[PDB]
Amino acid sequence: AKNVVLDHDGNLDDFVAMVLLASNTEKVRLIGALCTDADCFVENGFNVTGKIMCLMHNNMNLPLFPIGKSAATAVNPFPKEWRCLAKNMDDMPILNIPENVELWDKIKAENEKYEGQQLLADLVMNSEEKVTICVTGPLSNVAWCIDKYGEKFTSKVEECVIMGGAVDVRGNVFLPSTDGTAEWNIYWDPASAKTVFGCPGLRRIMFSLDSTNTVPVRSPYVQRFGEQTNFLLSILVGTMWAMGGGYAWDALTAAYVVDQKVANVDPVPIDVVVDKQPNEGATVRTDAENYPLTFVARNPEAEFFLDMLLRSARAC
Amino acid sequence: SAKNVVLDHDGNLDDFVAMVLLASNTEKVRLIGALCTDADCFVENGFNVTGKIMCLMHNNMNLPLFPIGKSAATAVNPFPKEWRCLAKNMDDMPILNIPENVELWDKIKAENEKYEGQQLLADLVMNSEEKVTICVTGPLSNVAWCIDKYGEKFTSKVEECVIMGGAVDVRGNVFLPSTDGTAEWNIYWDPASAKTVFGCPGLRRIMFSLDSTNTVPVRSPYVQRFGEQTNFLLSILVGTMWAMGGGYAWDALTAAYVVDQKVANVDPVPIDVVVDKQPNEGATVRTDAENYPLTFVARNPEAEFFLDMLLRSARAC
Ligand SMILES: O=c1[nH]cnc2c([C@@H]3N[C@H](CO)[C@@H](O)[C@H]3O)c[nH]c12
Ligand SMILES: O=c1[nH]cnc2c([C@@H]3N[C@H](CO)[C@@H](O)[C@H]3O)c[nH]c12
Ligand SMILES: [Ca+2]
Ligand SMILES: [Ca+2]
Ligand code: NA
Repeated sequence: AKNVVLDHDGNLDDFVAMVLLASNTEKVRLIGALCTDADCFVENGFNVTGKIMCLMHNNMNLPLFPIGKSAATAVNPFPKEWRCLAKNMDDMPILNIPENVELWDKIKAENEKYEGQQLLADLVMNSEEKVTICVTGPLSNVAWCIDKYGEKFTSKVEECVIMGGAVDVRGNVFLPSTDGTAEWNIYWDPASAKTVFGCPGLRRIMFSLDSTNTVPVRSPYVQRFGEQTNFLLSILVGTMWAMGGGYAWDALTAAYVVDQKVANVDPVPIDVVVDKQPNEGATVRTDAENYPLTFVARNPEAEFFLDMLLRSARAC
Repeated sequence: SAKNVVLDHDGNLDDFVAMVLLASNTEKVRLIGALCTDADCFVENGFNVTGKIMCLMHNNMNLPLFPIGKSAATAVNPFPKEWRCLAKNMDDMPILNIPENVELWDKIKAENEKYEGQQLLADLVMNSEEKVTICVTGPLSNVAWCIDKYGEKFTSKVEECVIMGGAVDVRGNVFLPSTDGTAEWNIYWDPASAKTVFGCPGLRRIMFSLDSTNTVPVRSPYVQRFGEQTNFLLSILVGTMWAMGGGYAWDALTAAYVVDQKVANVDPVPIDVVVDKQPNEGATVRTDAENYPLTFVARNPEAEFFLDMLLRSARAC
């Protein structure tokens, strides 16, 4: 197993990603998580992370791990309508089973001591073996670590597997002020993304919309979780997919961390537009000589991923 | 002992909580049919969720199967698209997709597909041996269609209509550039049909307007109590729906009254509906017309009684 830290922002797919990482203990040792006030309100995202962790800890061999709220602030906030989803999950029956909330109330204070950005730096730098960071929210926290510690941090990262961007397809940030070329995780904090994508010392795998677009979440698939209601994780994952849209963005990204068979990768030099322009947050190919490479996921194995998640959701 | 009830709903989350409340209380309520309207739902999804809930309950608490119809009613003023997708979400929920339950729904779905809800409502009421209570949790289009078609032949077979809709002495919830905020959505969706219903002399009406429903908020701690009951399919179902929903229990409170009238005392008010294209289109207003029919408006509902009733009902299976 390899050490993994989940750096997430508390939306539905972030939590599916969490379940995928945590359930696959043969491949993944989940040593920490941080939650950012991006596509959630951070207190709800924090609480849902804890409730999921406690449910799993009480039902399978999943060690407890530190959970930290990130101090990162938005450059461009997510729509309020999407940010409420962690609040909904916080109230779900599956996450409010007596034995699990009792545990979470008990261990909450220890996790309240953490600040997410510092926790990420510490977990990576203090690890004996290198750490894979799975980033399913904005890149603010990885950038903070790079800015503060530089090579002391980046040399300890096995790879940064990132959900974000849109390279050779349209983005998903459609606002009166934008041209639709940017993707939301990057748009939330463009400068931090620029720091991450341009860092020569960091290995990066990028699940941009180019790959996530090709793995739709369809109703008959979601309904298959209904065949598994004796498994708590299947109630959980099925419920979250049922509440979500048509994509599995962050879950696909986490699936790759579990098993790289999920997608092939192509090296591309990726820059980020940080200017206050219609294309703010766009991830763009750059011709600059010696610009660092990012390994962009291509043609993901949709069926393999979908099977992986269904199976993983039988862990408990 | 049990009284005949038909649920006339539009497939939002509280409509389905209402359905569970009616169906789970078999001592008091014999649920003889349901219809779904293409209002605060896409009707195919509301139809499927109704079937899936009924089948789950049939297989786990012996709830008798009943006809489910889709209404052909069309909006005068349609609900926002962003609210109408919730039945689609529910249709994909694990709790509603357990194989034994879905196989039962698959077996009986085609017979239900063939109904048209408006005629179904008329037939269920008129062909019943005993009088029928109609619990209306969407727009009033279907009750109006029956009154228009059959008049006294229909209304004489109705025990009462228990209606979620309107706003009498409080503001509404229809907030548009063209409105003054005094109308409530179920009425605003089809004002003319609501007018027909509230002005009908042959008919006992109980009205849960925003006056009463505003006073029973659905809060996180209460919703989280369903987590104590995850051994019950209905607690997973109801808790999930409240967790997904907004701040109120509109239709569920309305159904609770059908189960037990101690939910609220009522106040007779002559209710007219504004149908002209004015800022308060869809408003339920007091009318001073002589000998105008009375509607019994719920006042000061028993919140704790309701909250307890629902937690208990959600332990039926
Ligand atoms: O429509 C949406 N609802 C909730 N979250 C997202 C996102 C978030 N941003 C990423 C995909 O662009 C992914 O991490 C997801 O959590 C994009 N679009 C939506
Ligand atoms: O936010 C809302 N505004 C207006 N109506 C509703 C509803 C539906 N409309 C009715 C309350 O206006 C009730 O029957 C409910 O099912 C849910 N949420 C809202
Ligand atoms: Ca995310
Ligand atoms: Ca309704
Ligand atoms: Na159909």
